Amino acid sequence: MELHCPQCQHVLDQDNGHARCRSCGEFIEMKALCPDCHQPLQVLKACGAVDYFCQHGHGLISKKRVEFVLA
Ligand SMILES: [Zn+2]
Ligand SMILES: [Zn+2]
Repeated sequence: MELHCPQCQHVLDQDNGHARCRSCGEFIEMKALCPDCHQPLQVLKACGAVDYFCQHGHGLISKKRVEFVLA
Protein backbone atom coordinates (compact mmCIF):
# COMPACT_ATOMS: atom_id res chain seq x y z
CA MET A 1 0.00 0.00 0.00
CA GLU A 2 3.06 2.17 0.64
CA LEU A 3 2.83 5.72 1.98
CA HIS A 4 0.35 8.27 0.68
CA CYS A 5 0.51 12.05 0.53
CA PRO A 6 -1.31 14.14 3.19
CA GLN A 7 -2.40 16.49 0.39
CA CYS A 8 -2.03 15.18 -3.15
CA GLN A 9 -3.13 11.78 -1.85
CA HIS A 10 -1.36 9.16 -3.96
CA VAL A 11 1.67 6.86 -3.73
CA LEU A 12 4.97 8.31 -2.53
CA ASP A 13 7.90 6.97 -4.57
CA GLN A 14 10.53 6.84 -1.85
CA ASP A 15 14.24 6.32 -2.32
CA ASN A 16 17.31 7.50 -0.37
CA GLY A 17 16.09 10.58 1.51
CA HIS A 18 13.85 11.47 -1.43
CA ALA A 19 10.18 10.95 -2.19
CA ARG A 20 8.80 11.79 -5.59
CA CYS A 21 5.06 11.72 -5.97
CA ARG A 22 4.36 9.08 -8.58
CA SER A 23 0.99 9.70 -10.27
CA CYS A 24 1.10 13.17 -8.69
CA GLY A 25 4.14 14.70 -10.39
CA GLU A 26 5.18 16.49 -7.21
CA PHE A 27 8.74 16.34 -5.84
CA ILE A 28 9.43 15.99 -2.12
CA GLU A 29 12.72 15.80 -0.23
CA MET A 30 13.00 14.31 3.27
CA LYS A 31 15.33 14.91 6.21
CA ALA A 32 17.42 12.18 7.79
CA LEU A 33 17.06 12.61 11.55
CA CYS A 34 18.47 10.49 14.36
CA PRO A 35 15.44 8.97 16.19
CA ASP A 36 17.01 9.60 19.61
CA CYS A 37 18.04 13.16 18.69
CA HIS A 38 15.54 14.55 16.17
CA GLN A 39 18.56 16.41 14.85
CA PRO A 40 19.94 15.91 11.30
CA LEU A 41 22.48 13.17 10.57
CA GLN A 42 25.91 13.95 9.16
CA VAL A 43 25.91 12.83 5.54
CA LEU A 44 29.28 11.13 5.11
CA LYS A 45 29.92 11.11 1.37
CA ALA A 46 32.51 8.62 0.15
CA CYS A 47 31.43 9.10 -3.48
CA GLY A 48 30.11 5.57 -3.89
CA ALA A 49 29.03 4.91 -0.33
CA VAL A 50 27.22 7.32 1.97
CA ASP A 51 27.17 6.90 5.75
CA TYR A 52 24.78 8.59 8.14
CA PHE A 53 26.59 9.66 11.29
CA CYS A 54 24.79 10.78 14.44
CA GLN A 55 26.46 14.12 15.06
CA HIS A 56 25.85 14.25 18.81
CA GLY A 57 27.47 11.07 20.07
CA HIS A 58 25.55 7.89 19.25
CA GLY A 59 27.42 6.35 16.34
CA LEU A 60 26.42 5.41 12.80
CA ILE A 61 22.79 5.13 11.75
CA SER A 62 21.61 3.17 8.71
CA LYS A 63 18.90 4.46 6.37
CA LYS A 64 16.72 1.61 7.63
CA ARG A 65 16.91 2.99 11.17
CA VAL A 66 16.88 6.71 10.44
CA GLU A 67 13.74 8.81 10.89
CA PHE A 68 12.75 10.60 7.69
CA VAL A 69 10.63 13.71 8.15
CA LEU A 70 9.03 16.05 5.61
CA ALA A 71 11.48 18.76 4.54
ZN1 LIG B 1 1.40 13.13 -3.99
ZN1 LIG C 1 21.39 10.28 18.07
